[PDB]
Amino acid sequence: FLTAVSSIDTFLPVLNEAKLQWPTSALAASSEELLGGYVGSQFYLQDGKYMQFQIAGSSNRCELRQMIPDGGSEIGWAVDDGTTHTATSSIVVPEQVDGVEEVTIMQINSGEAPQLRISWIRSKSLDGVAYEDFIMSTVRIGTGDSSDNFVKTHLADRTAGAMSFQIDVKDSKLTITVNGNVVVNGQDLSFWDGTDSCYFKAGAYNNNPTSESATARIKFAALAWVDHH
Ligand code: NA
Repeated sequence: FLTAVSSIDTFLPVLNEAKLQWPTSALAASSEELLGGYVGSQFYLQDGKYMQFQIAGSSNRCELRQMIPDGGSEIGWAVDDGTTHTATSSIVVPEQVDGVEEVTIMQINSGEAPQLRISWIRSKSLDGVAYEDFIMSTVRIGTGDSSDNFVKTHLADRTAGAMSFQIDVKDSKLTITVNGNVVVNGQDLSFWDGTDSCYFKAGAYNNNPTSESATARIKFAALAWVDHH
């Protein structure tokens, strides 16, 4: 028997401002459905406190997508609209099974592609330094596919316990805080200026796995998104 995330109070604020995409972007459950007890192996309350996401398959996802609160439609904001857009979370990333290589756990996306992904990564060298089993940010600064179109940053090695995140966007600049420590400050987003279709996402988005059956698994102890100003 799986317990629904909405059976406790902790995640109601974000569920009231989200729809769930599972197992792909085009297949979704509404905010009302989430608040109404949506549950399954892909999305359930683990150990009485974690909103847990599970997904297998290349580029499949089980992921919340920001909505206007209280039965509203899809949100679309701009990095330069003068408001501060903030997402917060507390995440336990457990050991990922063999075949899972990268799992995107928070994003800023838009109708013109992902501005930001925060992802767990099994192994990668960044700026000449090898990192393993860690959390990375990937920020798009161009629309090409080569790595020159991104800024990639090691944020933190994966921890045994819950890890907090805060993403702040204000006046075309991005700050990321992990476990209370600033890990990116003032990253320029002015390439996305004018793109009025941005929104937060969070959950599990499985990137470039080496097995199609390997199930990514991510646990949220907290998640919220807000505007201030
Ligand atoms: Na676990």
